[PDB]
Amino acid sequence: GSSGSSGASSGKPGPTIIKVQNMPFTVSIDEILDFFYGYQVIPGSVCLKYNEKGMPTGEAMVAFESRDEATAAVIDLNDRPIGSRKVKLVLGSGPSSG
Repeated sequence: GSSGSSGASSGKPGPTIIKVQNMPFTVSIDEILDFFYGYQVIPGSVCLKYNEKGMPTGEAMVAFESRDEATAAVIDLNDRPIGSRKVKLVLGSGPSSG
């Protein structure tokens, strides 16, 4: 398929990092914080990714102190209609559990 070039990527311990995709340009830091409402989201975690130019690529990353919380939030917020489009949440570590 799409031949993607890579260099070096290895997993690491720590909290549970979640990956958010399928997000419209309207999405903002405020909206994201409110989207994960109820769950304890680590400060400074919310990392928004932008293109080479600087514009929003509709992607964001978050971290969680507890794996149970991350999984629960993802499942409870999995396929949530954000703004005008649905967002996709995926767990970082796995599927292999250490």
